[PDB]
Amino acid sequence: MLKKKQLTVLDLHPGAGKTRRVLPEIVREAIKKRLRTVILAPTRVVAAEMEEALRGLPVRYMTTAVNVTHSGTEIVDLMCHATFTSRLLQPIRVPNYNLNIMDEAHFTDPSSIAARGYISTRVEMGEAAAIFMTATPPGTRDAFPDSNSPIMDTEVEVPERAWSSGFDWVTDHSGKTVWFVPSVRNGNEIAACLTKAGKRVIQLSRKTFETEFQKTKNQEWDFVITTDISEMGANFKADRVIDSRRCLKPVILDGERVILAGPMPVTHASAAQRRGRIGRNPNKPGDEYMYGGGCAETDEGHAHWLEARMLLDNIYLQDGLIASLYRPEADKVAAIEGEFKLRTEQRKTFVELMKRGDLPVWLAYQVASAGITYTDRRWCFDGTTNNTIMEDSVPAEVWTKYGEKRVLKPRWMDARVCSDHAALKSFKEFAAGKR
Ligand SMILES: Cc1cccc(O)c1NC(=O)c1ccncc1F
Repeated sequence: MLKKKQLTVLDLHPGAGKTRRVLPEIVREAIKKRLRTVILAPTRVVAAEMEEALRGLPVRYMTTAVNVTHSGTEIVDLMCHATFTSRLLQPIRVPNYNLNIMDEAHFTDPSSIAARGYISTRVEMGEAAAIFMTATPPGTRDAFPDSNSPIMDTEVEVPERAWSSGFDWVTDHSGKTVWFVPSVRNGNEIAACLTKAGKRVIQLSRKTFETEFQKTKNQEWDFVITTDISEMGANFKADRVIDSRRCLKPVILDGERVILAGPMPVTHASAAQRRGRIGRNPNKPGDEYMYGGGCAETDEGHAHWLEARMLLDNIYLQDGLIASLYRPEADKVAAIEGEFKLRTEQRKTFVELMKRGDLPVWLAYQVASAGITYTDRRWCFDGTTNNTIMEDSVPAEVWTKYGEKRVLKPRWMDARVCSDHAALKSFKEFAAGKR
């Protein structure tokens, strides 16, 4: 498993012990063989759970998720998937790891897809070994995998809006429920409906994840309302999962704008991960999984795979060679390897727009490829009238860095910069020259 040119997919069922049992065994064997090793966690929450499983072993934590005492002689590094991809893109030296271990290797965020591409290409080249740990590898068609204890699976209509009647089963429950919603906005309406009925609700999303997830451990709750981010190793002490079976899909229209299409069906892998939150305790059988729709391969044509290609085109591998996507997910995008390769100065702008600007990959690429410099925000105001960003059904307005009030109307429109209140507030700060 640890030999050069080998890529292993450890596909044990959810809760089988990949992180708490198998990962430390692998790390001990890698240290015995003096293999320079990287361990990739999807989120800071998973990184903290990994430190608990690896405690005592000499691991260098390159994350603020944990607070440990290092010796300086560690040959095993632990960081998030995004940090690995960010460091590859930046003019920072990244060691050429002998062993590459990716936990929750099903993560479909662009930086995770790019990390799999870079790693698998190095393995194909005969330069490294890799282990991708996931219950749902790319291409899985089983939404109902094995579990530690039996699960009651029920197809039922699940609310996507506030309700006044017809869903008594939702509130008549006395346990703890994890409910997967298609978006932050949809979660706000369901959470408000449950709060008015006397329930204690915690909401989770990408931006608020580490902070709000702590509340699931620090206080008593009845419902957790979450987006797809909780498919990546987030663990709960719950007895039911309510799953809309829906997600939003970023889609590039006419190569010129990004829209959030849907809500549409989740993939079989996402459905199995959502369901996999329960049935984890062998002593507590009969955890419930209520699902409100079917599965479909909605990852085909999804912007994240095109965005992973933009990132891989700008990562040095060897001379002019460019890393390919991991083979089981390489057909999700019709992109040409190297088509997004930028020249030195535009590449630096592209990286800064993502790292400091916090812009989506696609949008960062349009601005950098147009030859615009990082601090030049004229593009946020000179787009076509149909690119006007709306706030409360009226054009959103910002004071520019020049002191002038202007309508927010970006030259390139990406729906992710204004999908919720928090996102639009961050984009207005960017358009104003505040970061
Ligand atoms: C070693 C390293 C290299 C580069 C970036 C990093 O973020 C770290 N980690 C720490 O400084 C660190 C984190 C957590 N606990 C102790 C620690 F020293």
